[PDB]
Parts: sequence; structure tokens; C-alpha cells
Amino acid sequence: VPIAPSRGMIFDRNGTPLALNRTIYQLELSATLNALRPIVDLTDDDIANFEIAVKTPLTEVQVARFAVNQFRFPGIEVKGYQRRFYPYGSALTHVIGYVSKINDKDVERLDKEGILPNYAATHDIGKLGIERYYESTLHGKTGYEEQPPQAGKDIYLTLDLSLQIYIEKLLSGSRAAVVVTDPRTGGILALVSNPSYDPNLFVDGISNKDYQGLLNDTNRPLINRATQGVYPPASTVKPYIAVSALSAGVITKNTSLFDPGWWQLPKRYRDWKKWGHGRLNVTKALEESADTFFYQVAYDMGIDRLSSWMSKFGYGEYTGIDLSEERAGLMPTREWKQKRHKKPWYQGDTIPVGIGQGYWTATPIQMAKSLMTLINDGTVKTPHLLQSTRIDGVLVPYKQEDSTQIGSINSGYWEIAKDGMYGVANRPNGTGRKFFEGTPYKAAAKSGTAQRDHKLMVAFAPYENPTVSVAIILENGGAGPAVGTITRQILDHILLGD
Ligand SMILES: *C(=O)[C@@H](/N=C/N1CCCCCC1)[C@H]1N[C@@H](C(=O)O)C(C)(C)S1
Repeated sequence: VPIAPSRGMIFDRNGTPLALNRTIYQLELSATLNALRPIVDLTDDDIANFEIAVKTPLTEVQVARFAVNQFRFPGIEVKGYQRRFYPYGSALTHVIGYVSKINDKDVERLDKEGILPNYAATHDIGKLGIERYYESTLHGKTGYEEQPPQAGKDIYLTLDLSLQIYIEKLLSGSRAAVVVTDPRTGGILALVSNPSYDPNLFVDGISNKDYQGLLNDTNRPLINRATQGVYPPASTVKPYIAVSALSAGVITKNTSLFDPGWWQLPKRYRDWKKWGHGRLNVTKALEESADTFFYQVAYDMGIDRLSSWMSKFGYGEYTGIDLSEERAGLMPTREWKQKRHKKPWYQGDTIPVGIGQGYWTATPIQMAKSLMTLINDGTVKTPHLLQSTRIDGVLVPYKQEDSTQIGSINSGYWEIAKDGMYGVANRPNGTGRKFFEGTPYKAAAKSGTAQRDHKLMVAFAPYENPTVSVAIILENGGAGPAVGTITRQILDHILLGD
């Protein structure tokens, strides 16, 4: 008979158990049943429902009490089964996901993959987050009764629980998403969607009452806003668009344009600054998040050569984060618009896209990826949750297969685009100077406002040689605190405690 394997555990960067296995003890003529009532406190309910496990769950007391009366009950034995436990619950609901009961649907799927024998004795399966993406590595090989089951591999995530909780705290009541990342590794220090729910509700098996709650909730907690949230990336895109315009030579380090707070299609487009920024280079256009300047560059570069370059930053593309719940959003093209809407591409479509607006939609993870790329001077990093896997009691570390590069690393285009962001935070004309008031570290940021308007901030530090990057969005503005406020708080927590 099949011996179910113990599911591999999930841990934060510092080995803090995030997903655990709790032992549930089970007991397994109608005279015998009444005889057990005093020995295990078998209730009128446990016999009614029992109509195979006679009593569940047993308490170590009731077990120990049956254990000494084992001889007085023939064949009846105590069985130690396991249930997934999520200590930190709602904190990780999205990134860790959860295991839930296998239904006849999950069966059919296992059947055609030819692994149904492995799940013979297994009741729960990874249905979300790391639990789903790594279900394979977390399940283990099944054993037989005596050929022992090979226990599922432990997964060490790059997550920092301390930070992950701290973010959830800061996003309270705000439909929001945050993706802290170590840009040196691609490692996701934190991945937070608000609102969340208890992952533990699913382990036993979720009530259609409880699910229709999460399903029909206005705030839509079920959605991982970090990876499945499609938002206009708005001004966050400008630094990458900047680098793309430089590489394409459609602008240069110093390319003065005059902003009157307006830009018409040579049909006007209002800059955020009602009476404009005046004489603008990219460095200043980024610093002050000037629309006019980028409205122009959009037109000069044109949809096809802009779309192409953003596709290199991974917009419209799956980031390759180790999660099965992900959207690619859309980096729009003529090709796309024609197919999709069955109308050709107008120039009034290229202008919105120039300020990460229009048809352009992005996932916080996409935004987090594109920033890491900009930080590493075009050496693309895949956002990864997995830090290492326990393979034969050895931690085997994550190793990136994607060696991708874009343009020349030695091109001083990254340095200027980044310097702009250095300005957005440190210099007095900067959009986010208010938020990085007196940072012991030197932070670089690019704020953004989409379409109540979404409020966005990508940011990284210490600029001098960065070890953190953040992509935060607060759907329809912050519940209360500013996106810039929270970005400060997050960079504080990591860089002051480092
Ligand atoms: C970037 O996305 C930029 N443009 C956004 N909008 C155009 C002007 C009307 C306001 C909303 C749409 C915004 N970037 C933000 C920011 O917070 O950085 C501003 C305020 C500079 S405008």
C-alpha cells in the first residue's frame, strides 16, 4: 500500500519555516465504538460523522490513552497523518500560496501527466504560489508497505519574513502590491499583495461560503496584484524609455526641448506641470517626471521602435518569476492593435504609451524586473523567489539560465537614466525629494501616477552600489500613506538593519 511522502518545507532567506507539516493523529461490532468513548473521548458527533477514520483529530492525551488500551481493540491503530500549516498566514498567502484538497479535476490532470501513482496516498496539492510552481519538488517520491517514501525537497525562498510582514502592515486597507528585490541576484526580498486572506482556509478545504466571500470581495484579495495586476506603469517607464531613446540615438545626453506645459500632435497633451518645466534634457525630464519631454520622444521614436525596446526590458512579457499566477500585460504594437481591435494604429496611440499610459499595461513584477535590468546596466535578471533547494540534505542554490543583455553595459546611458532617478529623490527639482529627506544611504527613485489615480514608485539603493530595489503600487492611491512614504520606510528597514 502507498506511503504518502512528507511535503518539503518552505523557508524565508534565513531558514524561518513559512510552510510546515503538523501531525494530525487519527483512529482507524458497534459495541467497540461505545467502548472507545471513554478512551479517546469519542463524541456522538465523531460516530455520526464517521458513517476509515473513526475519530479525528486525536489529541496526544487521547492517543496515549488508546496506546495503553491497544490490546483491548483488535486491528484498530493510531495513524500520524500531516497537514500543511502556514504560521504567518495572510503575510505570504500570494508568494507561498497554499496546498488544498485534490478534487476529481486535479486527478484527471495528474492522470494524463502519468504521475497519479505518486499522489495515490496524497490528499492535498499545491494550488497557488510557491506551493503550486514547486509542487513537483515539494511533493517527493511515494513509498510502499517496506520501500520508504523519498520526502519532498525543502525550498529556501529569498523572501525576508521580517520585511514581508512589515510591508503587509504598511499596505493595510490599501489594494496594493510591493516587490522588493535584491537586484544583484534577482532574489525577491518581499512580494506583497493587499488585501490577502488566510492560506490555511484552503489546506483542510475551503467552504463555498468562504470562497464566494474571497471571490465576490470588491477588493479582490484572490488576485496576486504583484504578478497578476495589470496597471498603466505610467511614469515609472520613463528611465527605460530614456535609455531606449539614447541607444536608438533619437535623443542624446544633452537634448534641450522647451516645455510650455503642453505638447500638440504635429490634438494637445497636458504635462502634469500646468505651465511646463521649460528647457529639458532627459536628466531633468526624469528628475521632474516631465510628460511633454517623453510625449515628444514617443513621437520621434514611434510605436514600433519604442514597443521593441520595452519588450527588451520585458514589458508585455512573462518575467519568469517561479509562480504560475502571472500576467504579461501588454506592450502594444501596430501588429497587436490591428489583430486585437481590428483598427489600424493612430499617432494619438504612441503619445499615451510614451508616459507608460494608453494600451501599455504592466505587472509590479514586470516593473521590478525592468528596474533590476536598468540597475545592472542591461544585464537582465529573472525575479526568483527560490534561494536554494534541499537536495540530499545539501542546499543547491538558484542559478540563472537567462544570460540576456541589452545594448552595451559600458554605454553611459544607464548612468544618466539612473542619475535622473538619483535626482527624483536627492535633488530639489526631484519628484520624490520629499520622501528621501536625510537618507543615510543615497536612494534613486522614479514616481508615477496612472489614469482615483494609481500611485506608483520603483526605487533602489544604495545608488552608489545598489543591494535593494522596490516596485510599489497603491491601487487608486494609498489607503493613507503616500507610495513614496512606504518606499522610504521599506528602504529604511532593509538598509538601516543591514
Ligand atoms: C508619469 O506617469 C506622469 N504622468 C502622469 N499623468 C499625466 C499628468 C496628469 C496626472 C496623472 C497622469 C506622472 N508622474 C507623477 C509622479 O508621481 O511621479 C507626476 C505627478 C509627476 S505626473
